[PDB]
Amino acid sequence: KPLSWSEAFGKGAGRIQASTIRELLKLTQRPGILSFAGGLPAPELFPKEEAAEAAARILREKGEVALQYSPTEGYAPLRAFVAEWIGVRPEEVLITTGSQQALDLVGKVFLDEGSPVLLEAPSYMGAIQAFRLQGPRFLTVPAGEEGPDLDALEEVLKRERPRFLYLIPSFQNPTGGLTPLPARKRLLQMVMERGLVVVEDDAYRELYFGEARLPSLFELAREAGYPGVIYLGSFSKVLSPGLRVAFAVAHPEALQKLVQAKQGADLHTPMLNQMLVHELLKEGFSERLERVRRVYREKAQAMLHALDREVPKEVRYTRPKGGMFVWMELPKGLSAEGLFRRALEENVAFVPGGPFFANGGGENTLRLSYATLDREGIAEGVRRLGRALKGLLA
Amino acid sequence: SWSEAFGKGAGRIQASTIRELLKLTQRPGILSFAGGLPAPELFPKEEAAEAAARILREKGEVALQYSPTEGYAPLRAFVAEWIGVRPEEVLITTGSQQALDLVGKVFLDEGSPVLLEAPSYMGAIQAFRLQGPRFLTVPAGEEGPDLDALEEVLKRERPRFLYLIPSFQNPTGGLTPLPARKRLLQMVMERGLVVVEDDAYRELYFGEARLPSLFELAREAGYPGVIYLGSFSKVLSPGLRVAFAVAHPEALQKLVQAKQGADLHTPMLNQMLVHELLKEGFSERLERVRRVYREKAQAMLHALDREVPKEVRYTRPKGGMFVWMELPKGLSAEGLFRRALEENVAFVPGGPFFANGGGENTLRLSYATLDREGIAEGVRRLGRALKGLLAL
Ligand SMILES: *Cc1c(COP(=O)(O)O)cnc(C)c1O
Ligand SMILES: *Cc1c(COP(=O)(O)O)cnc(C)c1O
Repeated sequence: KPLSWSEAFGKGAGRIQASTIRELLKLTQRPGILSFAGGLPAPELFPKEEAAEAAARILREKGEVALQYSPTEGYAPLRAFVAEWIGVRPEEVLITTGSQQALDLVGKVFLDEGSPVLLEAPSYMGAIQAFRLQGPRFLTVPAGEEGPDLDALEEVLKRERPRFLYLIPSFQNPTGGLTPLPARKRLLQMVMERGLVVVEDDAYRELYFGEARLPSLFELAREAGYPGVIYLGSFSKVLSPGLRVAFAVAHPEALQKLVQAKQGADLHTPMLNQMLVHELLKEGFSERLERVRRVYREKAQAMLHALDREVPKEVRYTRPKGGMFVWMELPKGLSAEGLFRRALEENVAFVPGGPFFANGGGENTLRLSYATLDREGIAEGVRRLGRALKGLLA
Repeated sequence: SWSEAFGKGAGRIQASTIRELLKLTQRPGILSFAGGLPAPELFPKEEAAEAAARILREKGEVALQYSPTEGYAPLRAFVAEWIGVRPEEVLITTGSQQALDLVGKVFLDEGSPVLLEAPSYMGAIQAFRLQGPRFLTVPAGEEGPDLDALEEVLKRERPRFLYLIPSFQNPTGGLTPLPARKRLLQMVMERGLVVVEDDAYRELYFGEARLPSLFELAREAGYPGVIYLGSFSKVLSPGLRVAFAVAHPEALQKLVQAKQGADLHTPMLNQMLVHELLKEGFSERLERVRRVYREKAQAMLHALDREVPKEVRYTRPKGGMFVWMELPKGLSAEGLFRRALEENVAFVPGGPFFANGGGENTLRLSYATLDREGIAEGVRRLGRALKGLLAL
């Protein structure tokens, strides 16, 4: 008899529909529409010219390596560089095809159908999507400008032992929250206090607007002796998101598992991409970082000064200290889906908060990104938003 | 703490003969017949350095910026043109290795029955195993999968899908003749079954004509149950990790949705580079490889007919890049692996190629990396180690 795909599929097929966060992210990007949706890094920072140069030099001088199957752990020097950067040995670094893959790997080796997974609400759609594929039970705690609610977390931890906690300490997506050094130390003790695994996504490590970067769960934990933290770093927010080159740092025991999972995922991360990324960070990484901080800091200050003028104070909006997000909250009882369609009529866009909630929620919240627009688009965008934002209040 | 923290999937991934025993086949001076690496001589060094340098310069903003999962439109159209289908039916992945990971994730649940030959591509076993399926294997030979043993399985079991490599299967090199394909398709259409067709070796036939693909016989028949997998790893570069999946629209979406959770999208730099290199004289490039493997394969068999004892058999591949050897039952290929080192030569023991164990008296031989002398020299050392084993 005929083929009914809908039933030919397995269970996982239904745990990744992703059909509403696609139709809604599509309605935008039309004619003259300024958008604050999507997390596309600032394009002007892409190092074209020297990427072109490094790529040719690489393919021409070592083409029989960049084009040949390569080790799964990753390109040797790249690993050395990441180790020397983070502060660990090469054998503790696994190059991945973006943090998105590492997330997927993490889920494959840690989650089982029904398993307990702890993360924040809201959180990164990437982790949610990847994890959801393993049909776990999502345990959550709300997150605010001071990071995750550590108390709420204590009562959830005493009631159940989650396979691991997925945190985003530095400038969490989508709130843009920052977890203070104190909270981080408390959160570390709660973890060592129960031998729990912590997955630290530090994609925005270097996007701190302040005069310095607060240490990480990985650092704090490593300088204690505890190896239950898995550090996930990426180059998608400092170099290029398209190259798809990231890494995962962890204790050998777990590392081993990720490597074998990785292998079955795509054999290995493209070699060119790995060598390319290296040939750009071995030269002036410090000033490159320095150069990116200023760019986002600038767009941030601009995003805020415009929000303060056009946005009535009946609605709250975070004040980002790093990263590329502004988490907005409409008064209770009001919807973002409504604000969204009101906004499109004013030719502006954002992402309703809903999809950032593992178990659903944030019906009155929404995320705003300011990393892809101009100090004029930013401003022109906020004018329109707050305009529609004003048309919804009634 | 750690082991008491993982999950079922962590046990279905123990990478043994892949990232453990492959370090011994590396030392000082030992010719290796292990590992299926494509010939490096075919790699377009200068043409790629030019295309790449130009992509980063002229259109580097789309090359380095996040891209919609599916893939560089021009590459999908090119692939669509090549395979004989449309751009919307094509999905670009990070190597076929991924498509096998995306299929496992979409059709398999713990317990799910999957059918694939025994032996078959380790990559596929690995990709699937992670799901906890139940493997139904059918013996594979010079003519392909044992269709009788197969119909005898379709009469009891109903696999979520059948995984087959009709053209120069890894590791045997067997080639399924058109009639056998016609039969096989007749069997899955009669039962509305899914078939994942892996054509990594589509273009590597030493003859002068490629055989109709299961995707081709099917599309022509009207049946949409085939998911055609294709790669660029054996005809351009394996390290670029650029491949594709051609399937029915409704099955493609789920694969697309699965891919985003995997790596978001395939590096766009790589996709554009591949397209840049193939919009020009593809046919000639294909003939150059067809020649090199044909050329290396003839040298491989010759060295074998001149060195291997008669009490041991090996396949005579009509395409591909492998030669599958089988010692007389009872004799270990893993033991041989020890007398092979004494002789400074190596190969891949067959065990890992059997989804459900067994066949420990067989092993795979790859030659694509060696050249005329390595072939002859290695087959001479392998031929010697064999005499040792046949020396009781
Ligand atoms: C942008 C982002 C990443 C980067 O993902 P990649 O797959 O490495 O490109 C990872 N985590 C978070 C929270 C992000 O916002
Ligand atoms: C080489 C090969 C592939 C190609 O895998 P990639 O991920 O594209 O490098 C797929 N299937 C088989 C049987 C192969 O031998």
